[PDB]
Amino acid sequence: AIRRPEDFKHYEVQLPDVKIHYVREGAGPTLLLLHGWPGFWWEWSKVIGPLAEHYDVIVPDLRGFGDSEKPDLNDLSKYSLDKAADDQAALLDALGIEKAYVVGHDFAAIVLHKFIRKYSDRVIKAAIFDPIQPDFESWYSQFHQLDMAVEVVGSSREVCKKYFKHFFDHWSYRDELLTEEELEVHVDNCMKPDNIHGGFNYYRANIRPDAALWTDLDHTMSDLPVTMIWGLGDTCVPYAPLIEFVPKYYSNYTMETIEDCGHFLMVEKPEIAIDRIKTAFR
Ligand SMILES: [K+]
Repeated sequence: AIRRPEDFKHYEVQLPDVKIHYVREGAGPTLLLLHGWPGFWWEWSKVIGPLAEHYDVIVPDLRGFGDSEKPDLNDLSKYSLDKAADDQAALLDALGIEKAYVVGHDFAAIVLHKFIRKYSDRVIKAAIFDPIQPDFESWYSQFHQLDMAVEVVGSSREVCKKYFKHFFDHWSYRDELLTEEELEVHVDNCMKPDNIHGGFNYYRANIRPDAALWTDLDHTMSDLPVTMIWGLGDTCVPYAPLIEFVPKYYSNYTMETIEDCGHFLMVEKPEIAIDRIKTAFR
């Protein structure tokens, strides 16, 4: 089951705006896999290998996450999802890739929504995985606004581990998402300098009342074939609004719920993730 971080081929590029760390492997049309919160590129570890047999898989850490650069922690303009979408275009440019299949998970589903519109000519087909977090202005989005939260959650591995374990588990259909080993890999990443704060900044910069999460361009319609897939979750029914609003911004799409699966499709149901992607992206 586990394929540790060191077991992949790593890279780091200086983009005009930020330094991005990514993992890459495989051959064929390019496949950009984008993570969300909590986590980093590694959440895709179970699915990279299999997908690499048919695609040139690229899995970067979003700015503010993993080994990617954590811009000025006090400058929230550098933590907007708009910047993360620009970073994807910049990455493809640096790697001389004209078009790519893109898969956005959680926060990255928003990045993808932005990207397919701002860089429509750079995407072949896209897929959105679990764009909505379970308990939503949520208690944690508010908690993440506090510096006290950064100071507490990052006070020790013990604490950091308990905190993130809650989200991994609570947001999953089954009782425990990760093995002790896998959870430890996430704690290793979380404890890296500025990673706790960098992740919380995504809430501070984008999930706020006065925060402008959507642009004029985001309101436009997309004919691009998009594949929406999310798990029934630990419960059911907060995805109702999405189901109603999607047709207002997407003309070419599909939706699917995965029974007995939570927020981390690529983690809880690897096989399903791989299957859905292989069928849609061809
Ligand atoms: K659960």
